[PDB]
Amino acid sequence: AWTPLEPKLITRLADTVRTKGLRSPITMAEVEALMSSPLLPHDVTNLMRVILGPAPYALWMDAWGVQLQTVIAAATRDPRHPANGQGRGERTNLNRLKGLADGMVGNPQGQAALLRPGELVAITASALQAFREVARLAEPWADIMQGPSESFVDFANRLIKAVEGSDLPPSARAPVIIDCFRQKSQPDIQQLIRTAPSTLTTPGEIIKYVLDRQKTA
Amino acid sequence: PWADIMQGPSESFVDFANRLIKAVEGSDLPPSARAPVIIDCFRQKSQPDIQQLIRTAPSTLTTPGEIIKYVLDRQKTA
Amino acid sequence: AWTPLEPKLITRLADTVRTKGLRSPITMAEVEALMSSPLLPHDVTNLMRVILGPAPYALWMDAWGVQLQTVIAAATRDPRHPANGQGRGERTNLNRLKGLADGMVGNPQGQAALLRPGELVAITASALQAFREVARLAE
Amino acid sequence: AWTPLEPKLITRLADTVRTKGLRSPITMAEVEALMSSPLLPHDVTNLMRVILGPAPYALWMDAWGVQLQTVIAAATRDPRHPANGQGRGERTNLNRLKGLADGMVGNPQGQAALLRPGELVAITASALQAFREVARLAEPWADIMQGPSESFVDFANRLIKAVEGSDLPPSARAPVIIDCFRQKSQPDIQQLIRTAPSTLTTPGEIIKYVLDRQKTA
Amino acid sequence: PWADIMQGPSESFVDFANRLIKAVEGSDLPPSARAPVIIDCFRQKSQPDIQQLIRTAPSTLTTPGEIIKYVLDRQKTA
Amino acid sequence: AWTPLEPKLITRLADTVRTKGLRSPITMAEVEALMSSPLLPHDVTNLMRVILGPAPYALWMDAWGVQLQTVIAAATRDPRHPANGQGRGERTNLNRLKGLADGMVGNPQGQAALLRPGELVAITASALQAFREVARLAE
Amino acid sequence: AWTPLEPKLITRLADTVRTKGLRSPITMAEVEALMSSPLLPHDVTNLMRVILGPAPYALWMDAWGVQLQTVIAAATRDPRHPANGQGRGERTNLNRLKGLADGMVGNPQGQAALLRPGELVAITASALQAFREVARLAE
Amino acid sequence: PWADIMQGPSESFVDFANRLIKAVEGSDLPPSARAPVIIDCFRQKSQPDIQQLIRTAPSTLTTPGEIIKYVLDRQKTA
Amino acid sequence: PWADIMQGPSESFVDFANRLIKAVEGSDLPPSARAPVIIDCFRQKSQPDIQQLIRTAPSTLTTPGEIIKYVLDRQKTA
Amino acid sequence: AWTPLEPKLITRLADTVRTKGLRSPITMAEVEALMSSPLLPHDVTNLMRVILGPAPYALWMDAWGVQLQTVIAAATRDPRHPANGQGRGERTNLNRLKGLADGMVGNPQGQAALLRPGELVAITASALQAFREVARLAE
Repeated sequence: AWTPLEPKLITRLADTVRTKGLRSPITMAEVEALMSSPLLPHDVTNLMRVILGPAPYALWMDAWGVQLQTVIAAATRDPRHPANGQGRGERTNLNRLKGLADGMVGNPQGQAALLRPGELVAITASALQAFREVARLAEPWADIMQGPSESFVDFANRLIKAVEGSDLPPSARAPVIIDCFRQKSQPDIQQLIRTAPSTLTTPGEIIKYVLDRQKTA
Repeated sequence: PWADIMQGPSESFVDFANRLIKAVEGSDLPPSARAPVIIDCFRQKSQPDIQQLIRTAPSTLTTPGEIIKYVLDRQKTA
Repeated sequence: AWTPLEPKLITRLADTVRTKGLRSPITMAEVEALMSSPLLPHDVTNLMRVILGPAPYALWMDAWGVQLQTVIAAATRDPRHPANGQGRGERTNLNRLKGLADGMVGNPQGQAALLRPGELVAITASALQAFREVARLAE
Repeated sequence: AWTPLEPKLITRLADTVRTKGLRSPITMAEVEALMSSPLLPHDVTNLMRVILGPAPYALWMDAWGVQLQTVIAAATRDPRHPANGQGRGERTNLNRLKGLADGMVGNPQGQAALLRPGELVAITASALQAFREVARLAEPWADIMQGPSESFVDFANRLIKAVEGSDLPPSARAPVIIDCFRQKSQPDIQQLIRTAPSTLTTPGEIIKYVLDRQKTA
Repeated sequence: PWADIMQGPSESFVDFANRLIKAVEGSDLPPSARAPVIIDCFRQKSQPDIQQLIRTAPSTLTTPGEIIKYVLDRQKTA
Repeated sequence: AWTPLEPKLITRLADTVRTKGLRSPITMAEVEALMSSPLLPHDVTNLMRVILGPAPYALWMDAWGVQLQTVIAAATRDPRHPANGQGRGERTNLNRLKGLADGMVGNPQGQAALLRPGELVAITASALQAFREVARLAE
Repeated sequence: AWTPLEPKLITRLADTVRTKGLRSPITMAEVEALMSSPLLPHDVTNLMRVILGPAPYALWMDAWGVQLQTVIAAATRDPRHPANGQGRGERTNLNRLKGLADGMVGNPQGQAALLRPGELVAITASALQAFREVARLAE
Repeated sequence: PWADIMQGPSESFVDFANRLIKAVEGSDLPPSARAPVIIDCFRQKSQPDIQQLIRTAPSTLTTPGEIIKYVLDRQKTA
Repeated sequence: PWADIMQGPSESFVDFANRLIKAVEGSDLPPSARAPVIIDCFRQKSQPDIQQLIRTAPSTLTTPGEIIKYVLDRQKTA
Repeated sequence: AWTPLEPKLITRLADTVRTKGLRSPITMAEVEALMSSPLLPHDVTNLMRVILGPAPYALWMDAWGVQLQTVIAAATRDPRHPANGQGRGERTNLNRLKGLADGMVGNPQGQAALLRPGELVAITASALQAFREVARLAE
């Protein structure tokens, strides 16, 4: 049986997106919260219709379609998908994922009837990744300098934000953050990091060391 | 009225796109005529800097979302 | 069955951390409040992702790992840990504590399935101590 | 039968290292040339003794030992090493790799007698990697800017050199080079790359595009 | 003479293109050598503002008509 | 059996490229000279690594890949390629042309073992055309 | 048998284009009038050479080529084109449409001999659409 | 003579290390006494900036190569 | 009174350390509270040059003797 | 039975340290003289408290602890230490060396009761080496 999401939660989430934006960590946390139970295509579609403006909604429809197509390629590449079945008669078409299949168009009850839980979780993960893409797209790390009057934790926050919310691969963020701590972060902290008797091999360790030995002023 | 919407000299592009898509979808057009109208309004409105930016697109943009993404990528930061 | 924490409480706690800071006694009391029931690694990880900024979150990940490693050393020093079992097949690896073990990565339901209550309370106490360390370090 | 390397080639390589340095691509090519046939520990040891100074030679001995230890760990992790055998009596100890085993100390003929070809190629690859490490160590990418009067190919050469000869993982060099082309490379070329009707997803493609559409001056 | 044609400081681009195409097609060149010559004369004549405008073309222009269209689109209105 | 090119000739060619440039007819003649015998992917790759700077080397890798792809399209368009065989089991993949196939990665001896002479001459002609393109592009 | 268009009509049409412009409805009506019978590539090419200036003629050649390419794509998408035949030996190449095929280059008589009526009407419609595009573009 | 080698005020550290290792290895010392002597000469020669740099080493350096690497990492670029 | 002891502008560091340790050990504090107090008084007294010298210690100093040794090593000779 | 050192000798040694310094060979000879019989931790501690100033005394406490720790590492590396015994129940902890063990804190009589002669000579040699280190460090 299908139960709709509360319009109160949806209104609060819409106002959160309206004030904080699409990319704030609080907004992504709220979306993850409302993305907890596996949603039917109807639910996610209406949710994005309400919380997103028209142009971000178009972008999100595009990105969701692309991610679902990648999922269906992986599904035809492995007959053991939690959305698939063992025989060929359970293969999942994009009409069934986007809610366009027979007995599902516009009807959430029938949708909830025919859909699999693996189908639901795959749709949900696809929608979350698409939301992340559109949020990163709607709104430069190598131009970030620590201002003469700025503290170090603010500079580290800004730099880690801009590096993690960028187009780098996940395996290239830590070395870039370290080498940006070393070359940015005006020459007092540069020399403080340079003359480190220990070898610092993690942004957290560098931050801890600098916070310990920083010039109180 | 959708056909009277222009991108202001100081207005950003996402605000203009929001306003235009709102006015086009909340109008008397058939559902199958909204995307072409939105595209052709992006091309003829949206003051001549973005007009030339869309004109000189090495790829063919056939969707309002794709046009918005392209313009947001290559827009003149100011 | 896993139940998420209210985003309203999380938003209020995030604004508390934003205005009062990390070290105020009211903030530590609020964290102790939201640290009442034993949380799964997913819950604590997302909570610290939301309430803490990027750099304090990195520091907190480091400190949480160190405290969990101390816990696992004490666990291999005593086979009667409430996270351990009697036989060697119940020994708890750090992949199971950090939520990285098999059947747990990204899935909170499976996490809640395989985890022990002693595991949960140890993870929770470790996260609280790590939060205290990072708060004392940030300012 | 052991044949020594020509002292003429060794003298030419030593003078190459003396004039060009340790890190020049011509020097690494020459080392790869003299590292073509599998060398015995005696050969590589004397070669590095002659071409390298005292302090780089100490560093190289350290690095060679570390790399050989990694090799021996991989060897005890796989009994099918081309240096190992099938039974336990053919397991290769570090005394046999460094030439310290019985019947090998100071004698290159006996060395060549008892050593395996897999042993020789493993020693050689280890020595090459150690040379690379020491060369990278003996002599910052995020501080590189394109000067007001500098051409773009010189800036690209300098940047790619500093990025590839750094501590980044191999899978993080291309995105960093691209994002440094975009944020460095003074605002004329910045706007030239920004207004690219096509999406450039490779440093070579960016270089080609900029060289085509650059302002001749 | 086609190789002596320059775009004057005050002359528009369509007049320069007309004059150049006229002088190139009404000359002693083979028919298969007119288009490359017209293109390379657009690129080297046509005073440095339009020279840089053609140089920084994100697309590759391989026809005099395409070059004329591009320049007419992105020209500095004055 | 694989024999490397002389580092003396390579050093002289590198200094020629350094003083005369990439596009001089003397430089192209010298490259044609050192491009006389069919080279293995290892040889051409190291040669271009040594004689070319970093950015021209990136451009040359791109151009070489494109030309090899054109060659492989012509090869799938004609089963009588001197690199191909008569049956389908001798069809030449780009991993075998770029030296990335199995038994070839980093090993020039195995490379010389498995490669065909038609493969070698096709790789060599492709590399020469790519060098010409990059030289025309750099200046 | 090929019959040329009257130079009197062509002179009147050229003066019409000279005074009224390319986009006036009277000019388009006159072009439709002189575009009544299916013309051979020679006829349309010379007509546009005479009535259009040099730069509009270049633009028109471009547009005509593009429209003919769209026509040939539709033709390879449907073997029942009035320019095509049933077998593969009657497929119409762009050299035959632009008048560049064998036995047609510069000779209008041979052109009229080998061309199909469907070919002629397709060429004519393509030229008319190209003229419309160039007229909309010039002013 | 190894015991008379000092790092000049303008000399770099790699040149000083080269000269010192040369003079120590080409001397009358036993082979088992060269490394400790090289280390203790790095510590007492090598003008007081590098002396303090080696003194305040959070790790214990027990090899001339390790000392050279540490000093090259944390040296005052000038 | 130990909590009123400051390092004078012209006073050396060993004299200040002697005076401070004397006043702290000859006071009413418990024996288990003297070392932390001496350390935290070294850190907050001992005028800002030595304060920054102790602050930027790559190693963690957990004893008055270790702090004294470190400061005596890296002190500004004047 | 514990017998204290003469305050006259201690006063003379303190004045020697005051006039000649810590590093003079006469001062080291005098210390070796008063370091002849194996002293209990109480004796050496009070002796260094009296003859050394506050800062040298702190340095000496540090150095003495480090040297005693090296001694205890050598002791756990060899069960035949003259301070150790044969069974594991005679292993000597640092609380017993520094005089901090049970029945020894502040009481020299009980100290002399429970301590071994090997313990005493090890403590004495450690204290002498620590004095040498501090003397070399102070000036």
